[PDB]
Formats: sequence, C-alpha cells, structure tokens
Amino acid sequence: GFNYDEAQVPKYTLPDPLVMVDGTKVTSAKQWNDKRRDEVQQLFEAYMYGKVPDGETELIFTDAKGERALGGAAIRKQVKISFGEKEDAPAMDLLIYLPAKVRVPVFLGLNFHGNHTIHKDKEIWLTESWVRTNKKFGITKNKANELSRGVAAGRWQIEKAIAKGYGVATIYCGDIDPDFNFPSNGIQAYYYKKDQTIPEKGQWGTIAAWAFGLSCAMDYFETDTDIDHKKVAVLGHSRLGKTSLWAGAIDTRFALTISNCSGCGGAALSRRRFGETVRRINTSFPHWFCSRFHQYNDKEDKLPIDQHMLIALCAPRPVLINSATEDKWADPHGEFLAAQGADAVYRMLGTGGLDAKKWPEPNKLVKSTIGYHLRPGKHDVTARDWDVYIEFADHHM
Repeated sequence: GFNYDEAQVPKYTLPDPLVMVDGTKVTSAKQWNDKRRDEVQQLFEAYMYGKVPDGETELIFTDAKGERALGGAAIRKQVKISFGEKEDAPAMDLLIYLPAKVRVPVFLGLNFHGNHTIHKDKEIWLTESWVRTNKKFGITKNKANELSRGVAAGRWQIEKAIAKGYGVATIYCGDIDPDFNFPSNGIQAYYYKKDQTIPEKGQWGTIAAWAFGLSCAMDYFETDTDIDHKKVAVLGHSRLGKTSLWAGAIDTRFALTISNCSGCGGAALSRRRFGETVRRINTSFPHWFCSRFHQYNDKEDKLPIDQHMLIALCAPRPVLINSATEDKWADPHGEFLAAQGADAVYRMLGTGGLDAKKWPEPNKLVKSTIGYHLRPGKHDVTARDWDVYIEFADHHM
C-alpha cells in the first residue's frame, strides 16, 4: 500500500546529473550546455514524457483585438490558435489579461475546466471541447456552459497579478487533448500509431502534448508587441504542473518555470516511492506518460533519470517548486529533495542554486534561483500561492 511515513521511505541512489551516461565527469558549464543537457532531455523523452513529433507546425492566429476589462484595470485579448488551415483544425483558445507603459511580463498556464472558469467576465468564450464533471466547482455536464463562469477564479488571481504589473494568460488543457476520465482505445488510433517515425513506446505524452500547447502559446506571444515574450513565467497545478515543469524545462524561451503541487512524475523524486508511485500514476492515467514509462512500474530504482534531472534542465533560468503541507500524495519533501538535487548543476552554471539545506518550514519562500515554498493547507492554487509566485517573479523577472 501507499506510504505517508517519512521513516519508511526506502534508501536509494540518484543518477548524477553531472556524470555523462558513458561515465565521464561533467566538469564545466560548456560540457553541460554542449553535451549533457541534451542527453538528459533525450532520456526524459525516451523513458518518461515522449518526444514531440518532427515536421512543421502551421499555427494560425485570430485578430488579437484588445478590449477594456475589469473596468478597466485591464485589457483582455482572446486569440484562437489553430493548427493548420483545414476543418477542424485542432484549435485552442488563449485568454489574456494585461495591465492597461512597457512590454508586459506574463504568467501563462493551462486551466482545468475552461477559460470561462478563471474569471466571471461574461465575454470569455465558452469552450466547445469536452469538460470533466467536478463536484467542488458544481460542474455536472461534459459540455461547458455559462453557469460555471468564474468558479475557478481563486486559482487565477488576475486582479492581484494585474495590480503588481503582470499579465495572466491561459488555455484550457482539453482544447489540446481532453484527458478523458474513461478509457478509449479505438481502432483507428491503434493503427495510426504504427505508421510512425518515432516508435509507439517513445511517442508523446498527454503531459508532453499539453506542454507543446504551452510552447505554441509562446509562439503567439512572440508576435504580440504588448507582451514581453522574454519575461514569460510558465506555471501549472497538479497534472498541469507536471506539464509546466516539462514545458519550462525543454522550451528555453520561458524566463521562469513554476510547478505547483505537481507531485509524482513532476517535481517529486520517483525513488522515494512516497504517496503516489509510478505504477499507480500509470495505472490511473495510462496516456499521461510515454508507454516506455510503464515498464518502470515498481522499478523506480532502474529509471535512467529522476526528477532532480528535470529541474536541472531548467538551468540557468529560475524555477520555483511550490508544495502544499497536506498534499502527502504529492510527496512535498520529495519535491524539495528533487529541487536540492539540481543545486550542483545550477552552481556549475554560475547561479545561487537552492539556498536551503533542510526542508524549510511552511510559508516562507526560499527565493534563490532554484526556489522552494511549502504552503500550509490543501493541494490547490490559492491567493497565498500567487503572492509567492509574484514574490519570486519580482526577484528574478
């Protein structure tokens, strides 16, 4: 069964970010940047998240207008980003609030229930993608409707961000790939996956698909002269924080990466086997990871990576790991210990790494280049978490 007792955590050895797979010591920044970093990213692709397929991405952006809002406090934009010219064209909606002088720094993340859930604003478009039922937010049908406008606003503290000089941007994860809570292995998809350059075992990832979505949103930001595309912080909660951590890791355009209660296969060290384990996450969510990751059920000690090496991928750029005290499922101590295990790479690249020896006491940000915060209470995104995000962003961005 699952363990929530620190005293029962097994002994383990972590692979060393600073040792090449061939056994050569990594002794310089140059060597990390030229050889090891890409090697570590290729291990994550092949064993855990899967690789984004090659061949060009033909994004099309709507209008990008800009309307006063939050009377007004802010400009709102909604942009439809389509993948190609045909019917239908996967498409996703990007909702952006910016403060109403210079190119605006922005927090960008995926949401769980639709753009219209992040603020009451009646102008937000209602997604047509499938949505999950959710008791806490009173969502009882799988087609989005206006009754849930604003219900997840607590997780997106727009008014708070705006007052501090940041914009907020968001996309519903289900416009990218729905993450159904029921099994669907249709035959067409079974057959499409065989005729592929990447073999099935190494193909993306729900998580990797969602992370690609976020990089497509950075492509848009590059075209928008009201947004500072060099100061975008990518953030995410829970399964969407596993995503944000990966996206920020591999897309070096993001200035700052935030993982909020991302737990197993996100910030938490897999070898600790505390709370959620690899077998459990792959059993519950067989499409989230590449199928090669399934071979490491109950065998976390044979993984060629662990999540300290993911956090190290973000180096030199700032990364914040936020945990919640009651969120034992996520292994908050393991999330801290992963951050600690990237410290040497970040020091090699000339930054402060993680300024903490012991797992810190709750509710005080460690604000070093690798940041860590342990927030009292439940697995969630709260007003306090946003204060932390902004305190970190104000220091680094």
